[PDB]
Amino acid sequence: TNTIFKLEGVSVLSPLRKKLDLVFYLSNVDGSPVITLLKGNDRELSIYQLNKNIKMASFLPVPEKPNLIYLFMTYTSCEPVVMTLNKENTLNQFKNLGLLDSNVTDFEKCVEYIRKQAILTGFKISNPFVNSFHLQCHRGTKEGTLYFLPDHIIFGFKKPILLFDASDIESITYSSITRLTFNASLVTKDGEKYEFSMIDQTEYAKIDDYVK
Repeated sequence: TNTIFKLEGVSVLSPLRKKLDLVFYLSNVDGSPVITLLKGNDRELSIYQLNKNIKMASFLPVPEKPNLIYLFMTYTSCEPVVMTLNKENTLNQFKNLGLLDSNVTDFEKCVEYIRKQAILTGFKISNPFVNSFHLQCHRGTKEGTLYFLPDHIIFGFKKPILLFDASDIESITYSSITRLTFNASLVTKDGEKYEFSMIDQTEYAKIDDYVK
């Protein structure tokens, strides 16, 4: 058929918080890649011409929840997307759609499949954690996750979600050194300042090396 694959009951956090069905198909008009989140039979979100409107996309680990994984993507025109995939469910479905062998146990297989289908349609989804790392910190009062990717830093996923180009970092300065943690402040080349607090001190080495 027209659809390449379909995951049901993916949990979306952004740009809305709601359990939906993800469909990845090619337009019947010009055979272009398309991603749509629908609630049953209603289009809650669509991103057309994915091979053109996708700024970046990748799978990101969910902290302390190995059976879950994030799909994060930023786009241009709609009609950042963040949704958790259940690894087990996604495995059972991909098998039940003949997309993977019934013997396959590893979830990396599901990821590998999706990565390929993405490329065949003309865009790329990353898998940085297959050097990348992530940690917990606070922004003001709200806890969150810093993901250090090869070319990007992400802060997710309470609104607002922050996405830095590693190339766009001017400075980092450390303060508030307690017996367990420290604070760090990213200054972009544009002069914007962002401060992250309550960073475990074991993370200093990886962070400072990343920025240097």
